[PDB]
Amino acid sequence: ASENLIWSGKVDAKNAEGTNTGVALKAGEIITILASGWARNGSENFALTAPQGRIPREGETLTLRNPSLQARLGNENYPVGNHKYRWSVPAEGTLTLFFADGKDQYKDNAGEFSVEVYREA
Amino acid sequence: SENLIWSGKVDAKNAEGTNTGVALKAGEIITILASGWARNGSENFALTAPQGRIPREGETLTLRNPSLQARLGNENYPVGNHKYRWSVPAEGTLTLFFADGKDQYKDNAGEFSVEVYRE
Ligand SMILES: [Ca+2]
Ligand SMILES: [Ca+2]
Repeated sequence: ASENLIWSGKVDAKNAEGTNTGVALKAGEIITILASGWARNGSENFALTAPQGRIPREGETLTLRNPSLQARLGNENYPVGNHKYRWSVPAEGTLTLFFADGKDQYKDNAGEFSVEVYREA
Repeated sequence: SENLIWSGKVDAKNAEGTNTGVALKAGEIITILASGWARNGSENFALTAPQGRIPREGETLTLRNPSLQARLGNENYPVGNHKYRWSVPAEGTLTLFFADGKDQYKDNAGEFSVEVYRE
């Protein structure tokens, strides 16, 4: 457990508002976000995601699509995915982490991501 | 990214893994980050991320065996999506590999993109 850990918690796939980490960031600080876990964005068997986004479907390429884990800071969204390494924070605000899904389509989701946030020098 | 010491692919069909050529000594601290989709079989079921295989129908959403692992000093270590600030436990060269059953790699597909950083 590295001593520069500043937050460790969960992001619920069903929560449109995301998790308020309570980490008050200032522009220019450098942080690292790391994530893992399985979340479903629907009831169908193919409706699975990791922090890095949804799984390839029938006949698709094994490539990454839009990340499912994102950060919200100052009313703007930033991709996170499995990891955002040495991110120079662009604005002052409190960090929120959220699962990306369509407006009013969150409540058939399932699962959670485990996310860690570290302060970097 | 200034401290990036290696970047490359880990092919899911390669039982020997990727020899990164990164020579490590005990005590050194590295960070390993990974992403991507790979198949460990022919079926729709048989999909993995660095954090291991996908849950199947009726299964809980738990993380299972990490598909991306590291070999160093004759021991294997889980990596998954990320191994942050790892204090290298033994001298040697870093190998990164996709975890599958012996003699079961031929029906795999895809690769993980991996970055390795010096801390
Ligand atoms: Ca949904
Ligand atoms: Ca296989």
